[PDB]
Amino acid sequence: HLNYRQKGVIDVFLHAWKGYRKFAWGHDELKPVSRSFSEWFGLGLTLIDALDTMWILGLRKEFEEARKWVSKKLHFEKDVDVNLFESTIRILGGLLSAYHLSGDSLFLRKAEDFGNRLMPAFRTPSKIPYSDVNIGTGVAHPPRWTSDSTVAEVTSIQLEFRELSRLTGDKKFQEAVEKVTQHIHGLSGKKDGLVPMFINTHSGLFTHLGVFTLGARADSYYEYLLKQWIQGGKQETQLLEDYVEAIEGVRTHLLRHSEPSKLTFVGELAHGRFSAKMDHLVCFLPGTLALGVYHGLPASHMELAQELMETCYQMNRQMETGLSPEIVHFNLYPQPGRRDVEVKPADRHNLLRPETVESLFYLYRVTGDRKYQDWGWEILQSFSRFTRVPSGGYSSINNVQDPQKPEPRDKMESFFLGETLKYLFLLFSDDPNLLSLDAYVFNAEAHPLPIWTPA
Ligand SMILES: CO[C@H]1O[C@H](CO)[C@@H](O)[C@H](O)[C@@H]1S[C@H]1O[C@H](CO)[C@@H](O)[C@H](O)[C@@H]1O
Ligand SMILES: [Ca+2]
Repeated sequence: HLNYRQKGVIDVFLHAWKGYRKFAWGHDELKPVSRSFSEWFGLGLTLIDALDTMWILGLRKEFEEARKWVSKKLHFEKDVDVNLFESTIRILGGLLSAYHLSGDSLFLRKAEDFGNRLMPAFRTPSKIPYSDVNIGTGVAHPPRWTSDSTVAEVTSIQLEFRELSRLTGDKKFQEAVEKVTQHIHGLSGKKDGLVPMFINTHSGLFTHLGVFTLGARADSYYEYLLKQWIQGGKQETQLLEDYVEAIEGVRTHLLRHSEPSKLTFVGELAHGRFSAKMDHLVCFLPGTLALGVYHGLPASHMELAQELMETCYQMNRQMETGLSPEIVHFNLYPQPGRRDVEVKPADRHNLLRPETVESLFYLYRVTGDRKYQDWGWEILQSFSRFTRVPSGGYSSINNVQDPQKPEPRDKMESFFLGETLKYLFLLFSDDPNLLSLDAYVFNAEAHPLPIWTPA
């Protein structure tokens, strides 16, 4: 039976989806304020990202309609450059999850076609993949000013390629992504398990040495060490070792406490200088920590998970709209009249990102503490109050500090339906058998993939 809060999530989903159907059907993203759409893949991104969410929420007539579009309209031969990481976590991941939940081999067929078109990205001197690959022409290349790739981008594609190999029996996917993981396992230039942001595709070595963040460009490296370890049946001890090492590195080098509330937060390090800057992206970490504890990581990880969950909650509730901005700054020393969570004017956007509600889901699953459900409901009510578009859809906003003029940006990112509402639906569920942590691991875009239950 669905409960009150899950029904609320479904209502939000269906209001979002009626905008997508009316104004953006088959297109990458809804622009709900202007009742139009944008493309970058041209591959129905929001539709693919929401397949498994529709299935999970019981939206079966919508799922059927979307499946028909996948069957007749999804084609990968266009002359278009795609980012390998975004392609992998959203489209390859979303198709694999749709396959597993529905049992419909259409989704696997499409996944295999797509994965084969991404493989030219790995054709580099070091076998660290280029950032971009053209799925129609087979040409892959780095960005225009550099032969570096982003460390998170090359280390956050493994679940999907590993699973694709398992399902298809074609080893090329697994072999390509596992080479990357094994290579990075042996690289110099880490700080107590912390990785730099960039890696050169010619030399295979890290660049931008001495600069450490758990936010953009590095965050999901850590997430995918743990998740690959779980996926593989907990038999790949190097992944676990590198994860355990990295968490101690976080404790040693990046953790500080805010003023006035003494909240634990994760900052950035540049040539030994600490910076109290924290991307909302870093709020993945409490959930990943708690996930690890469920799977046997040390209790110290749970203490840190609970502290960071409170901080991420405050990053939301200390804003006038109750929604976290893209980037916050904390004060290490007392500042008269200031809250814990400071926000630069440029950073005040909210893009409907999932990381807080993602981590609330894990913290509730592992602890059973219903306050985490309450916190997620609070955030959802804030989404409804300040980002809802009457004709359909929800929009990113430019000013989380102005409840009267939040200033919509006219875009519904695919991860609102792929991630934010999925995690909220699961957070509110009365059923631990629903996508059990014993049976699935979620990829970087909330697409559940089966755990390889071991020998
Ligand atoms: C710019 O930040 C994004 O890209 C870098 C890699 O260039 C990642 O390190 C970072 O996690 C995010 S991707 C992240 O963003 C969305 C949620 O905010 C969503 O696509 C998904 O969760 C993805 O992991
Ligand atoms: Ca993510």
